[PDB]
This record gives sequence, structure tokens and C-alpha cells, in this order.
Amino acid sequence: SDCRTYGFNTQIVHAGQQPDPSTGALSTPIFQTSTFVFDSAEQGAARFGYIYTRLGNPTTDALEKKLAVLERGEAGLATASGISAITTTLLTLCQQGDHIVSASAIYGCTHAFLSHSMPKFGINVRFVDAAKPEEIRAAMRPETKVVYIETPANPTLSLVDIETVAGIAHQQGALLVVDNTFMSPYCQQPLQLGADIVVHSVTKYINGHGDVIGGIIVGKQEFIDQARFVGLKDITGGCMSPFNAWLTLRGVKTLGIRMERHCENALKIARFLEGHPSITRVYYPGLSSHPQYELGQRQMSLPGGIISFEIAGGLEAGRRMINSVELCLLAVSLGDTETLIQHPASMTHSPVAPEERLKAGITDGLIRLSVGLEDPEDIINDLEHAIRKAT
Amino acid sequence: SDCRTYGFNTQIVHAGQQPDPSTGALSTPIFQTSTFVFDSAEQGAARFGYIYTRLGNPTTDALEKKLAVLERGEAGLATASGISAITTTLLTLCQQGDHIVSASAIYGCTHAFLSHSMPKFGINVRFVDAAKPEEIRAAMRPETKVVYIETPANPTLSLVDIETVAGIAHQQGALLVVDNTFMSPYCQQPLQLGADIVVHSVTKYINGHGDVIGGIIVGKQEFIDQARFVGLKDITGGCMSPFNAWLTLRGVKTLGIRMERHCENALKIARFLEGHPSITRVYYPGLSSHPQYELGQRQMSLPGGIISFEIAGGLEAGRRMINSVELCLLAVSLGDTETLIQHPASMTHSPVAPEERLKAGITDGLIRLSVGLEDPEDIINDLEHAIRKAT
Amino acid sequence: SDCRTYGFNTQIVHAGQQPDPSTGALSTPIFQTSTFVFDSAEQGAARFGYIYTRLGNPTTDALEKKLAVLERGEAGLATASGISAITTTLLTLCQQGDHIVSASAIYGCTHAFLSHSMPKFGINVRFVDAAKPEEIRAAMRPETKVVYIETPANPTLSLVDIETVAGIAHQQGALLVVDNTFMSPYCQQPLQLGADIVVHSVTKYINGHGDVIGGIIVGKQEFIDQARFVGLKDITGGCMSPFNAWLTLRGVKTLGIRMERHCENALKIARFLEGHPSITRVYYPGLSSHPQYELGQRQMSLPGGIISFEIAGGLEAGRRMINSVELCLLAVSLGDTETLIQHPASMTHSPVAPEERLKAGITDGLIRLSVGLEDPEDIINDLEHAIRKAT
Amino acid sequence: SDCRTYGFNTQIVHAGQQPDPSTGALSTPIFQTSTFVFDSAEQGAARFGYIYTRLGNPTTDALEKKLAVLERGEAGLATASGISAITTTLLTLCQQGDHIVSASAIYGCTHAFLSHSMPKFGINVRFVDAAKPEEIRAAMRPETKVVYIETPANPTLSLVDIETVAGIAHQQGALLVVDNTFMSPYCQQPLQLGADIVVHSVTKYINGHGDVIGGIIVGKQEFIDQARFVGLKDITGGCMSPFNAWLTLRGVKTLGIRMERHCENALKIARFLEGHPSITRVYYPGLSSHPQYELGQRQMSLPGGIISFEIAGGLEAGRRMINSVELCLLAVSLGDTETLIQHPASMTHSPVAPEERLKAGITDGLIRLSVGLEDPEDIINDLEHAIRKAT
Ligand SMILES: [Cl-]
Ligand SMILES: [Cl-]
Repeated sequence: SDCRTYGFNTQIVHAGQQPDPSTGALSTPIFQTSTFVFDSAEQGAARFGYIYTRLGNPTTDALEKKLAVLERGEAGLATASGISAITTTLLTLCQQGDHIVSASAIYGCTHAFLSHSMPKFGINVRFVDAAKPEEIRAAMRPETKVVYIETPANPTLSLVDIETVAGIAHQQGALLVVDNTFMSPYCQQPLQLGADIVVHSVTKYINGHGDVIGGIIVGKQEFIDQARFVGLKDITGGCMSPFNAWLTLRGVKTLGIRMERHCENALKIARFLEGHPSITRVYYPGLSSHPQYELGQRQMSLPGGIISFEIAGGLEAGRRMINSVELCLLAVSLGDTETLIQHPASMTHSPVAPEERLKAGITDGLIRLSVGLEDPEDIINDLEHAIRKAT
Repeated sequence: SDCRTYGFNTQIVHAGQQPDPSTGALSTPIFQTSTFVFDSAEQGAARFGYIYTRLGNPTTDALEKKLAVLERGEAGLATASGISAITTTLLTLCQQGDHIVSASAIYGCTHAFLSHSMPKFGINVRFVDAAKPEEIRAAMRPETKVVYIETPANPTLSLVDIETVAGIAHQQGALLVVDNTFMSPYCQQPLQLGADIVVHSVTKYINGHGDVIGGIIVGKQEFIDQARFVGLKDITGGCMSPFNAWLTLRGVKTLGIRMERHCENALKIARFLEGHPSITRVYYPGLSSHPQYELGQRQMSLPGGIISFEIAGGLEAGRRMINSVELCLLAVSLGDTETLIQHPASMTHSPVAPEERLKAGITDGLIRLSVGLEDPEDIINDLEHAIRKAT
Repeated sequence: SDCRTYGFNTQIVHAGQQPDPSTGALSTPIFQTSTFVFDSAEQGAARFGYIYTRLGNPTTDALEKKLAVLERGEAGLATASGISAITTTLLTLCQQGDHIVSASAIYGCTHAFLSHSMPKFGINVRFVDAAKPEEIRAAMRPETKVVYIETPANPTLSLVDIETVAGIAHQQGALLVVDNTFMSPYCQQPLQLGADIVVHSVTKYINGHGDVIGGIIVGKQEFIDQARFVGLKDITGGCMSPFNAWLTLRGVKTLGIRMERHCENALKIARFLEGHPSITRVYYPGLSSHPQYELGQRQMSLPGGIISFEIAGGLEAGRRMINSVELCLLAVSLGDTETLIQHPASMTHSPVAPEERLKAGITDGLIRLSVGLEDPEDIINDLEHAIRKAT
Repeated sequence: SDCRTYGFNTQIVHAGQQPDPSTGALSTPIFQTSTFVFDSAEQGAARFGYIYTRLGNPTTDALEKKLAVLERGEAGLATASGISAITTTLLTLCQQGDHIVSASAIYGCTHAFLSHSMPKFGINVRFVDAAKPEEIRAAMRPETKVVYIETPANPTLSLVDIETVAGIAHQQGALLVVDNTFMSPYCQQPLQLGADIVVHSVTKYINGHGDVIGGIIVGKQEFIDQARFVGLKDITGGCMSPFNAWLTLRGVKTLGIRMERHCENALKIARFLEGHPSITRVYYPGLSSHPQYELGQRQMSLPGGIISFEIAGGLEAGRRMINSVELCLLAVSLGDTETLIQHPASMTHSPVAPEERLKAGITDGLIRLSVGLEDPEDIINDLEHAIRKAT
């Protein structure tokens, strides 16, 4: 039949994949090759099938097709990293003199590319509060090629109204690019809401197993062809290795059941934190006091596996808390099967001036939690123990 | 001791590698992880050791250190592809308004990046015949940041005098970047001749096994740090996967013995071709009639594993010949353990106007051969059979 | 702390694993090595730590420890295959003159080893209906070393009362070995019910991703040491490769959520089949008409992901049905993320005399289904379509 | 054509391998699957192509075919380990009441299987000095099924005359099994000299990269079919993982050039040692004073990469020497790209009574060296330094 016709869990398992025609092997083979051979001079010219992995590969093709199906896009393009997904996309679309309107609340490394790299190539970027679609509209210029957003966004899990922003971008002649890393296609589908291009770090939930760095771009065939044959081939060279593609295919098999459990666990933990008198604030789209709660309910099928919260006692309390957990692991990644915790003020933004962190929504007591697949009772006990100690 | 002190074969085997301290495992472990954990808040801030694979990884570090030792450079940086090695380097070094002087005889995909991508970012490129160092000098401008060369260069294996070009570049305040892919560090060491930065596609000889796409950059620590923390992190995102790094480490173990055999085989095959009346020309640095033979003898320890030659009878003869080989495989890669053959006029440049191919040194009868590790007698027999048939 | 103290899902994620001490890498490194190096002559003799992978390996050790925790056993031993787990166990325990009492309803390849291989080594085997514990007792001899059972058992998913059989075996001085492949430790824990040794094919649910052949043995340290240093080292040589161990560790991360979904899906499908007038019988421990339903409820936490059923119309109907499915895949494995279906009478037991199949509970219309992670509605629709066509 | 017709180096590269028909991928794909799917009920029964990896796999098939070609045998069978190659072979061939005549000078773990395991299965073994073919003849009985030999043999690299022993075994109705691990097919071809079955630990030279544990069996199709469908399937379960097969295929690509360099290096080192006044004896088939030198010249194309030697000063000198090397690595494996050294009296046989070691040819001063691919000058310097210190 056509994989586009099955239910979402069925698609997660099957889309883009089939038994190997030649051998019947059920697992997608790992085509760990650089070289592809032609049967003749004619068959070589015809393709100029496969030719060379940095242009294409059967293992990676399966991943690209699967993710395109899951995001309801025409085509996918795998990359060496989430960063490469973003930069391959933007460097394909933009040239000197062009302009981008970007959310301010975005991944830190994206922010560096946008604030420092792009302008050195003559591409200017305006940063705005994308929670306020009017700020996006006001920042648009005749030269604006792209509006770029992330939702939910760190560090307080604020949201962006994708459909509304898409309409604004399109009326003003720009494309909307959405980083859907935090949600995965299981929880949010930006293309269905009017986005033109979706990017992911598959490093997070899509792979889910904390053992692959990689990215994916999904969009129209016409664009993806340019991202592949110009962006990857002629700019970033950010190809994904076939082994990484195979691991990601393997990881994504369980995307549905993983996201369900991540989100079930996260909701329980969020409610625990909201009831804890030593915790001043809890940021989680699943809590009704979230400023954009109703938007979240329309736009997201589940509230996600990530929680941020503020512990009483500022910087020292935050440090003491992360130093006091015994089960949660101290790390800066997210979307793994293990629960990960970090305290940005002391771990990643320690050198940054306290007042500058504050402006960026990073308070001294802010803790970010990536909820894993453990028993939530064990995670809650670990948190309760650490919070008691830290306060 | 210090690996920098052992003989070159010893370095090939050992440099950058040692038994795992914790377990004694001799093979470098495959650190197929995205996430690294900290023991405390303090240990997390201290590093901001390892943190996240796209910034660094112990497996990839071993490869980088080994290649730095082999090229006699301070530091190495692994990438997702040869292309990414080149673009990460150049996009790190250059910004809008800057200028590059490049050889015309370079890898095709490099040429696209330089001719189309760079100018769209405001970076201008002059192409010159780098076999004539005076053309390099004449093309330099106050804005020139980089001179970029490849040697030997396709498709006729012409050479570039690295030491002479380095002196010219430096006197005029530019860096010299050399693509050393064709030679490998076993056969040529551009840094020892004054180059500032060496790049490779490890996809070719360094890996040697036709199953990895990847690149490497070697140079001063100061530059490599920028290529890593800005180029990779903030521009291309072109990180190498740890599995690919491990395979490359494994492949490079045999670099010395592979290059010796490739070159022994190639010399035999080149001499056979030079004696064949149906072959009009043979391009191989190991043949004394090579226009830059003596330069090759000073600059290269071995003449390489690649040969180009022209078969009598033009386009149709070239097509018939590649369609008539039975052992050599039709492919566009090089540096594999298998002998690979291609006929650019019919396979890769078929759409290109015949007169434009001619200007680029690609004649209708030109065949390129990547000589593998087979018995040279079998390769010669295959070639002899195919040539007889084609003519 | 101690991983033995956390909840079962937490153990699934964490047991046997921790961040790499030296690097902080969260993923268990792949120690793909054969060789381990010593720091001195003394450190070499001391171990005679690690020495050589076929004796031990840090990656494989993590898997062994995890599975020991999950089965509530002292120690684990990984093997090249489920078969090797069984034969390494039995060949370690038994010698010429010894006797084994085995269930008749066991894995086919086990049956070959027991019926043909063992007797040629002077080890005699009695086969009994293990659904009747009295038959086990009656078959025991002074020479009986082992009682061997599988539960649930193919092809009608009959059960064996582990606790009762354990008591009988022990009173008569024998060990009880249980193949727990069908259930996984998530659904059944034979050691907790008195079994001495548990074996698995990890090829099925423990890995769960259809890309690893492997086995595991769990039991007392004293026995496992013998299985390792004599059974593996001196009899079967059936070591697991570190890469396979790593993939299995990765697969087992999702064991809990996978089993929950497999069993939720299977129950739905079983109830659908039980309501279908073209289906004469449905064998599933989750259906109350199962002959040993109550035993199943005490012994198993979930009824499993495997269903067998009989379609009206015998051999031709069974053939037509499996030839008519479009989503379910025709294969003989089980426990994969994809739904797999087979018709033993036409696929695996076709050469076997119809009357002999009947005696073994394999009727002409019997179909076996391994329910995957797809939407159960899609699987049901596929089954409904195929059944309608087949009848 | 037919790979059996090309030169040996060509066969090393190409035999058993070809570009993937479906995709053109040059590297043999890694078919990391457990499950194979059928297109129909009929196609399923027909095979009962591939079915299940423990029975067969396309990646492993390529390795088996290649090694069969290299040993000039009909068929190959890959296994989980060298030990499993040996035991799968012998347990397939022998049953209770049968007898084996074995060399005494064999791999230690083989000796355990033969001396302890076999007799417990009713299979008796006589050990003889296989350097004396008359001892083999004298030990043969009506029940003798197999004569088993290893050549060269540890720990003094004594030889066995394969052709002569084959003739004796055959006249008395037995098969000859030869462990060809030390030589590899590049240096010795026992089947060409009359052996019936060859086994290897591919862990050593065939893989050559110190990162795979595995074995191979090569022999007649009729026997290999039994070793596969009974030995592996019904006795040891010792299947090789497809990833290990792929790594071994990759490693064996360089077998020819590796063996040439190992042996060139070893001869140089052996001659150095023979000239050293602190070294009482040097055991190396390449030295003319080897007791069976001429036999070695007829039977072996190269003298190998392994050397044993005795250092003056017995146990303490041996310990001091291995504790004094700085480049050579202390390990018990062999055939790796790194030079490995061990002192059996202090490292592996330390608990063994000194007088018992002596009987087995293991003197207190005996050192075993596996010569790697380093510059031999560096290895010699390291040895010279250590010997001076130790004495
Ligand atoms: Cl290799
Ligand atoms: Cl997985």
C-alpha cells in the first residue's frame, strides 16, 4: 500500500522501511559505504540510484523518508548534527543582503550562528520575542527571506503560535522555519500548521538513546533538493553517516511509546514540583497556569518531557540541589532515556554576567529537567531528597 | 615516551592511541555517545574533559591527534566529509569582503563552493593555474586571506610547488591551505613545506576501505580551536560520528603498507600503459616524462596510486574501454583497496559541453584509474583486454 | 546507591550501567576489542579486570549485570545466541551418564539438541507434558541433573507452573532451568518462583529490534562462573560480540514500555480474533478461556505479545491468509517492533507428516502472530481483510 | 568471471564480494538483522535465500566464501570464536565412543576442551608429539575419527608436516583437522597439503586489527553443511554476528600486505635477537637453525610474524624485560597491528608448577613476541633497551 495511509504508530514503525528486496532482511541494512559502482558508462551518466554517500545512501534515505512521513512533509534530508540541519537550511536559503527574523528564545548555539556568523556573511538577523507575533510582523523587511522559531523554547518553555506566525510570514513573502526538536513529530507537526520547513536535532527525542548526534530537515521536494545538492554538497558538507542513520531509524521505532512515557512521567513530576513549597515556579506546558496553556493544548498533542523550575535560595540552592541528586544525571543534553538535570547559572552560563542571564530568562535558581523512562516515583524521590538538602 | 619521536610506521600504528586506562582495552573504544555527564555543578562549569560529542569525543580525539602527528601539525579536527573539512576551514577564516586565490585544477565540488557559494557570502575567489606560481602572486589582493591549492591535481595529475607557493602567500600576508587527499601524510607533508593548514577527505586513502565519508583539518592549535568552536559549532555543524572516527583509526593503521602497495602497483601499471601503442598519453608523477617530474621527486616520497591516461579513439573508445573491464570497478571514488576506473567524459561530465571539458583538461579519451591492492598482473591483464576490445 | 533498590523501570534504564568514569560518556562505550593490555608482568598474573573478550568485556559485563538485576539473579552470562545460552548451560551441567527431564512443548531447535545431540554425548533426555507436573516427577531418575521447561510454550501458548515444578525438581535433587524468552523479565521472573537458572534468546523481546542474535544465562555466581570459564571457554565458544551486547543494552532500555504496548496490542487483537466467526480457536493467556488462565495471572504480570489462532478451512485457508496480509510481515522470529505472522503447517513444518504435526499441536489452520508496536487498529484491519479473503 | 581464477592478492580483495546488486554499494552491506521476511507462504517453505541469521546471513556468507577461496576449500562457516570453530568442528564429527589423536603442542584452551570436556562426553583423546609423525600413527585406534594438529605450534614454534600426517591419517581412515591460525591462508594452505578441514581464530591475523573475536571453518561442502545445520544449530550455537563478519571482511582486505610486513619485520627482529649475547635461544622458522627449517620452507610461503626467545637469567630476567619495554605492549593475543609481548612463566602460567611448565616447553626465560607493523628499528630499539635493563 502507501505508508502515508496508516496510523501514526504504524508509520513510526514502518514508514520509509521495508524488507530488503534482494535478501529479505527485515532490518534496514547498514550501507556503510562511500563508493557506489556502476554497471556501465551509460548507467553512470544516467544517475549523474546512488553514486556517493555524501549525496545519498539507502540507509539514510530510509530515515529521511520516514521523518518526512511523520512530519507530513514531501522530503527529508539527514545531517551531521542539529546545528548542521539549521545552518544547511539557512545558508541554502539566504545570501548576502538577505534578512532573517528570529525568535530570541532559541537554542544557544543557533543564537551564535545567527548573531555572529550570519552577519559576517552579509546576512542580517533581527531577534524578537516570538511569543508576540506582532513583534515578528514589525521586524519584517523587504529583504526578509525567513522567519525562524523554536517551540516550546528554553529556558521557561514559552510557546510560539505556529499557525499565526506562518500566516504573518507568508503574507510578507517569507518562509517559516520551525525547530521541532523539543516536541518530535509525535507531539507537534509544524508543517500541518503552515510552516514551510521543519528542522530537528535527532540527537534528542527522535533518536532518544543518547548515542547519536545528527539532524534532519523536512520540507518540500523542491527545497530539500536544493538543501541537498547545494547546501550539503556545496556549503556545509554536513552529511550523516549511514551508521548514525541506522541507529536513528532504530531509535525512532520506539518514538511513540517513548514520548507517551516521557510525557506521562513529566506531568507527574511537574505536579509534584508545583506542590512543593521550596519550589517557587514550575514551567511546564501541561500545567494550567502556563501563560500559553490553551495554545499548547491546540498545538501540541502532549505537553512534552521537559520541565524547568526555580528552587528557593537562588544560585547556591541550585548548585546544592544538582550536587545532591543521586539518580538524575548531570548533563546538558535532553530527550534521552535517562533523566538528565542541569543548573544553567552554575554549569553552562557561569561566566555570563548574572544580570545578562536574568534578561535571557535564566534565573539563579532555574533548573532544567529532561524526564526519562525511569519510574516517576524514583525520580520524584530523588528530587524530593535533593530539594530538601538544597534548602 | 612521546609519539612524535617514533618512526613514521610506528606513528601510523600508535600515535594518538593507547590502551584504555580504566579497562586496558587495546582498541580505542567506540564512544558512541551524544551525552557526557558531570560529577558536580563545579566540574560542569570547569569544562564549559568532554561535554557533548559535536564539541569533542575521545574516539574522534584519537584520530585528530594521530593525523596531527602524521602531518607534523599541532592539532587536528575531524569532520563529516572532505567537503566539510574545506568549507569549515574557509568559512572560519573568511568573511564578506575577503578574497581567496585558488588553483583552477581542484576537486569539482570544491570548485562549486568556491565559484558559487563563497561569492554569495561576499567572499570573492580568483582561480589561477597554480602550476605557475607567478599567477598566484599576480592574483593576490590586499583582501586576500587564503591561497588554496591541491597537489597532485586532477585530471592530469599536475603538481603545485608547495614550498614556493607558501613563500609567496606568506610574503603577501595570506595563509596557504593545501588539500593533501591524493597523497596522504605518508607521501607528502605540506606543513613541512610551509603550508599553514592541511585538509583531507579521509574518504580516500587515510581510511582506505571505501566505507567512510569524512574529513580532517590539521594546523596550529590556535586555528584549529577556531575551526572547532566557531567553524563546526557555529557554521557547518559538520562533526564526524565516533563510529566513523573509529573506522578511520582502524583504516589508517595500514596506511603505510597500503600506500607502498598502491604506489608499487601504480608504477607497474603506468609503465605498462606508457608502453601500449593504443594509449596516447599517460599521466603519472612516477613517469620521467611528467612535466614536473623533478618537483615531484623532491616534494613526494612516492608518486601515488592514481593514474590518468588517454585511450586512442576519443569518446567512444573511452566508453567501450570502461564497459569492457571485468576486474576494475566503475566508480568515481579513489583510494579504496579495489581498483576503480572512470571515464569522466561519459560518466560525470557527459552533459558538459565537449569544448568546456577540453579547456578543463578533460579530453574525450581521458580515463582515470585508482589502483588498488590486487595483483598488478591481474589489473594489467584486465586493462590490456579492455583496451584491445575498445580499440 | 545500589541499583537493586530502584523500581523496575528505573532498573531497566540504569542497572548495570553508569557514566564512563574516565570520560563521563553516558552511553556504555563499545569496547570492540579482542586484546587487553597489562601495565606489568605482575598485573598480568594477578588477573590470570579484563584480559580477552571471549572471557570478558566491559560492554558485555554491563548487559550481564543488567539482566541479572532484572531477573533477580546473582550473575549473568551473554552468549552468541539463544541456542548457545541453552547448550552452554546444559553442557556445563551434564556429562555422559546424566539425565534431563524436558518439556515436550519447547523451541524446535532446542528439541533437536535434546533429542539428537545430547544422547550422542551419553546424556539421556525424557520428554514429558510439563503442563502436568506429575509427569515431570514420574520421569525423574537418580541420574537426573536438570529439569528443563519453557513457559508459555509454543504453539498453543500452554503454561508450566514454575513454582510447583521447582519444588518437585528440588525435592528430587535436580536443578530447574527455565527458558524465559517469551515473557522477558518484565513479565515473568522464574528465579523468584524457585528456578535455579534462567535462559533467554535476547534475539526476541530483550533486544526487541530484530537486529541481534544473542542469548543470556542468569543464575547463581557459582554456576555462572562455571558456565563462563568452562562452558563458554572450554565447550561452546559461544561468546557475544561487544557490539551485539551494546545493541542489546540499547534495545533493553525500552523493554518496559515495549512490553506494555506489545501486551496492550495483543490483548486487543486476541479479543478481536475471539469474536471472529471464521476463527475457530484463539490461544492467548489473556483470554479467560485459556485452560491455565488463573495460573497465568499469578505467574505472569502481563499475558504477553504472542497469539496463536486457528483459521477455518485448514491448510489452504492458513496459506491464503498469510498470503493476503499487507501490513503483518511473514517471518519466523518474534518479539520485534513489527508485527510478524507465520503459518507453521505451510512454512516451517511443510515437509513434516500432517499427522505428526497434529500430535505436536500444530494443526493445519494454526497461525502464530507476534504482535508489534503498530496501531492495533491497523493490525486488526489487516487481519480482518486477510481472514475475509482466506475464507 | 570466477574469483577462483585470480591471483592471491586479487582474491584477498575480491573473493566472496561484489557490489550490491540492488544499490551498487561497493562495501558489503552490514546485514545486522535477526529476521528475514518471505514474500509468500510458498517462498517460506521453499527455503525451509535466507531465513534467520544464526542459520545464515549475506554479510557472513561473503566472509565464508572469501575464506573458502583463500584456503582452496569448498565452503566456509564463520563462528563466534576460534574456540567455537574448533569445538563446532569436533563436536559435529565425534560422538561418545569416538577417539581423537591430537598434538600436545596446541593452544591452551583447545587443550582444556580436549583433555577435560571431550572425555566427559565419552570422546577419548590421545596427545602425542606431532613433530614425530610416527607417534601419530602409533596412537591411532579403530575408533579414531580425527587427527588434530596446529603448525607452527607454541611455545617454541615447532612444526608439523601436514602432508605426511594427512597421508597417515587417511590411510587409517581418519580426517585431518588443522588449526591454521598462526599462518593465515596467505602463508600456509593445509587443504592443499591433504588436510580435510582447516580452522582459524580470525581474532588473530585474518582480522588483524585486534577488535574481533571470531572463528572460521573451511572444508568440503558436505562437512560444512553438517557443521552449520547440526554443529552450530544443534550444539554450540556459536554464530558470528554480522558486524563481526563485516569487520573481518574489512580486516582481511589487507591480509597480504599485512603478512608481508609482519614477516619482514619478524625476520629482522629474529636476526637481531639471534645476534644478542643476552639471548640464549631464538625460535623462529625463518632462522636456518630451526630444527625443521627445510620443512618450513616447503610448507610455508613466509616464516610468520611470531617469535619466541629465551632471555638469560630465567624468571626474574623475563619479568624485568617485559616490565622494561616502552613500545611493545603486554598482552596475550597475537596477529594485531601493534607489537605484543608476553612472558608466560610470570603472566599466564605463574600458578603452574615450574617443572610442569618446563615439560611443556615453557622455560622461565621464554618470551613470546607478536611482531606488528611498526618500524622494526623502533621495535629493535625497544627490545635492546629492555634486554639491557633486564640483564
Ligand atoms: Cl581495516
Ligand atoms: Cl534502540
